Amino acid sequence: GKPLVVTTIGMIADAVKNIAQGDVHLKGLMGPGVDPHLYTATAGDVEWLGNADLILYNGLHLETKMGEVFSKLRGSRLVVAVSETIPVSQRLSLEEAEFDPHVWFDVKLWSYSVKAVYESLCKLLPGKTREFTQRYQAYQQQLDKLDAYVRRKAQSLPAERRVLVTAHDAFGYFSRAYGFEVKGLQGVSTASEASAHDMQELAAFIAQRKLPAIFIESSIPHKNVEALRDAVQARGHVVQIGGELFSDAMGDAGTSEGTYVGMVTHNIDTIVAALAR
Repeated sequence: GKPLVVTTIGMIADAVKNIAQGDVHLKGLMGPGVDPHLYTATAGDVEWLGNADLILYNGLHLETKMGEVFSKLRGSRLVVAVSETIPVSQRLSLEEAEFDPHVWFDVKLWSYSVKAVYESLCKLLPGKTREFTQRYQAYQQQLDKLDAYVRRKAQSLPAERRVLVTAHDAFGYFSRAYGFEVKGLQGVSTASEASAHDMQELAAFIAQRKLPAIFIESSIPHKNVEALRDAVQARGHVVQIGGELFSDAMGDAGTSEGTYVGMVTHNIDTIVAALAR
């Protein structure tokens, strides 16, 4: 029977689906509304993993709480942190201590991680190199159009309006790639809430710059941004939750949002939409 590939964040699973297609049995460990940061492999999870022939994960310390489980299952099977194949050079850092793991927001730099997925699948199923290659190229072409679109789209938004404030610091590369003044109620990690002082500042910041909209996120308790929204309100500005954005998690399987391409299309759409005019 076909080999078991097991991935964490849906983004990888998407790359797998497009490349391996039905040539593998795929299990997306982290689904919609799932925060990889504070995610733990449940009983079933660590088991699916236990039988996986190929394990795929971000790297760049995204899935913070999986190191033990991985470093452990590594060596016994194929374990690959797809994104750590990004020339460190291109990975944004945080206080030089951290490495922004949200690289799937720079479509052009995500081609690396997708490349990793593709090449892992080939390593897993050598005989499937031809079909995993051509499909791959295709899927990349989709990425390319996607990166293009997100830039075009971003361009549709006057530089000043490109100030995006979201649930957590998960769009650094998005900012660096398509030019957006980004800010997040939570840091690059949700393993630390936002200090009252922090929300306060952000609230006024949004009220000072008068942001037409701030955004929620599928993987982080909305209760936090809506609170910022009120703090902004209590500051003389009614900011709209310009839409729910996909940070670390994708939409539901079977939906256009449930794919990298669509997930990101939803993002830029929702954002610029909620930010222009």
